[PDB]
Amino acid sequence: QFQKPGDAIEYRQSAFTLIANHFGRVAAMAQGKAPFDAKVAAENIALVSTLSKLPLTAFGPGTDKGHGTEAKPAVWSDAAGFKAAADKFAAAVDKLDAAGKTGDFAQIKAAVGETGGACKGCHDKFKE
Amino acid sequence: QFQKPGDAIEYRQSAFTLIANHFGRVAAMAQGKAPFDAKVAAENIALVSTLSKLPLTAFGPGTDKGHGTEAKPAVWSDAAGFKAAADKFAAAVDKLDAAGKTGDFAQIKAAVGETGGACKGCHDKFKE
Ligand code: HEC
Ligand code: HEC
Repeated sequence: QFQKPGDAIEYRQSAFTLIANHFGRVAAMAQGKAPFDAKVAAENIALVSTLSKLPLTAFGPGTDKGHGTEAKPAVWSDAAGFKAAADKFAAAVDKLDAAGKTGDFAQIKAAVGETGGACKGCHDKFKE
Repeated sequence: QFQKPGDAIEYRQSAFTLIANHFGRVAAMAQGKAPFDAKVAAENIALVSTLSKLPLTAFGPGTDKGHGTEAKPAVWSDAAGFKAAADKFAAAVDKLDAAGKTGDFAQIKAAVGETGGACKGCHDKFKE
């Protein structure tokens, strides 16, 4: 779906930006920085879940260069490591999605922690 | 929630990028440039619909300068005009959503044309 490799880069960056913004709204409630509203949390979680399925589809062959990319070469040269990182994130987001549907603060908070750990674990190995 | 103007600008840009990509996938089918797959068209339409509701929430006061923005000052000095352009888009996206639900190629093609017109109409007045 990307005509030029720059397109894949801008797409994945864009998806990550939207994920970070909506995930951050949920995290703010989990951290007690904003009052908890289960409906609003659920809406933001649903968006995170939808968006989470997008960026990791945009690291195809030849999408490694330029356009302000912060993807490390290891994304392509340690593809197994990158896939493990992606799968850990998908598993955490599944739990987050389930938590959003229950409206249980504790379950949401636990899943925010797991999800955030997956963001960081991938970035440590694969993002500048 | 945007902490600084840069955050609003990056968010809206990011959402428009994702919108353009998924909309373009549908458009390619409608224009007779790719085979028609109604399920895939519906999935991309549903994403467009979800996404369409995001960027126009990120043009608050003071988000008019810097950070690579291409928003024209008229976004804020003709707020009613910008809102009219946004509402025209939203109405077109409603029709695109309806078309995704039916799977009707002709209805999808009509809605792609209308939606595209709404992108262009807003850009002509409000985007550098
Ligand atoms: C690997 C499996 C990742 C997971 C899981 C998450 N992110 Fe990440 N992210 C990853 C890479 C390789 C990059 C660089 C993309 C590029 O081509 O430049 C990023 C980038 C981001 C960004 C910056 C986007 C930009 O500046 O344009 C953000 C804000 C971001 N990622 C956030 C983020 C969050 C909140 C995550 C968990 C919910 C997350 N990412 C997971 C790789 C991976
Ligand atoms: C006004 C009501 C708009 C409608 C409807 C659409 N877009 Fe637009 N778009 C608009 C503005 C004011 C801007 C500039 C945003 C900024 O702060 O820079 C944009 C930008 C884009 C972009 C570029 C994004 C980037 O990465 O910088 C794209 C790709 C884009 N818009 C596409 C697009 C499509 C496909 C639309 C219809 C489906 C559409 N936009 C509607 C204003 C408006």
